[PDB]
Amino acid sequence: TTELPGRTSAYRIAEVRPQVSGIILKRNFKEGSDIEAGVSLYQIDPATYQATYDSAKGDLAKAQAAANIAQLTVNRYQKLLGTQYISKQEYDQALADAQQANAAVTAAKAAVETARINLAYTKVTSPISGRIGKSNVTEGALVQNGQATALATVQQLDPIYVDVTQSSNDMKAKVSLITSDGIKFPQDGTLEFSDVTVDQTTGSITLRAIFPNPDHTMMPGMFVRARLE
Amino acid sequence: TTELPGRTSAYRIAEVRPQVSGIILKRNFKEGSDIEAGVSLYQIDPATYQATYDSAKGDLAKAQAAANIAQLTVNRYQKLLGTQYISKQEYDQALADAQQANAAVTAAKAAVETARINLAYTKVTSPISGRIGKSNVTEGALVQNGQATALATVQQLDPIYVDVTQSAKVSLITSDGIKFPQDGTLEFSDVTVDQTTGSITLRAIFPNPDHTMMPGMFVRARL
Repeated sequence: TTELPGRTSAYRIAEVRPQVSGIILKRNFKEGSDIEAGVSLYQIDPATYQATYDSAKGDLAKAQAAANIAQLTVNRYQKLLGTQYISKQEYDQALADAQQANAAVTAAKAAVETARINLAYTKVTSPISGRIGKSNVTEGALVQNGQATALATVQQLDPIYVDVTQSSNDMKAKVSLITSDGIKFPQDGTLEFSDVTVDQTTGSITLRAIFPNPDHTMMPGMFVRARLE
Repeated sequence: TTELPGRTSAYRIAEVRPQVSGIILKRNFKEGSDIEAGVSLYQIDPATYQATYDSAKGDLAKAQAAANIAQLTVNRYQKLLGTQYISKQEYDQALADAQQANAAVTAAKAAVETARINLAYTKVTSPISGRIGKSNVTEGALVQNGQATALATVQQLDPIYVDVTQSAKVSLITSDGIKFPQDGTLEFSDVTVDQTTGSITLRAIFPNPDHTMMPGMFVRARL
């Protein structure tokens, strides 16, 4: 039974950004809709990346063949050491070829994994579940890894925050809202943590309430009346 | 049941971009016309891209044939393994050579794919169906994979959004005062809250079968 001015704000915010460059093949969400973490939001055309993957896998296959063939000649030569039929320089040379082929195998495995992860990142996702806004990018757009502007922003809409203020002069714990000049939000909130924010110049106490928002009806950035029991 | 002003925006927009560099051989659309997704909008000169592909496929066949020879050798070794003492060495050699011939195949298939994928891109298309605007590029222009400016922009019209500003069946009044023949729907689902201001925004949706409605035109919605 004491009401204060309040602002709603998001519990979690994440920007949707590409980790790989290319062309946006498709947008998978409606703007302003509820989204789940890890779901494909945009598909970057994966054709060229799929290829780099198939290529790198083919360099691996050649390299493993080359390594296997050289490994077999090391074994042949090893069992002929000490006999009329081979020399230590010959074996040492076969050893060198093997090592050389093995290094190639090494580097090729690296190339495959690199190109595998680029392929996977062609489906662009959000780290959190929430309400996605407008898309800042049209379909068929050129996106670059590391570009300034985010493609979209998602805001976690369930547990919602409400920042509340009282003056120095003003001075289990229920909080509730009058949504917009009358009607009351049918959810009850509590204070999030045993902590405050105090203003330096003017003596002031800002509190934070946390409300469940399962019907996804509260939005952040809303001016709201808040009362505390 | 009164009035709340709105403006129409496109349901979908797509930029048309080349994913392969070369010369624009032909433009296949008239500017301002209605287009279908996946139809060739521009043809980039495919000559070199074709040559690579045909060439790559030639390699694959050769590689494939060599694998046939190596596989046949391994089969013989296998079949004689139930009857004769065969050197593990002569056998691991046959296997090792089959592995090698197969790897050349795996390599050659990817060269076909790489070439196939570029060739496909000589036909430039839009991912969505819609109204195409002016072309940003003339015929015979040099286009580059990854260039900044898009070749053209296409806007989906047939279902159109109407956005309205605030402080279920929905119907329209066009700029002239006449009413729109098919009416739309408003969802409490989709919203937007302009925090830079604290303003509300609802998105309405209307069929536009006759393409008469255009994006960016000032509208008068009813409820």
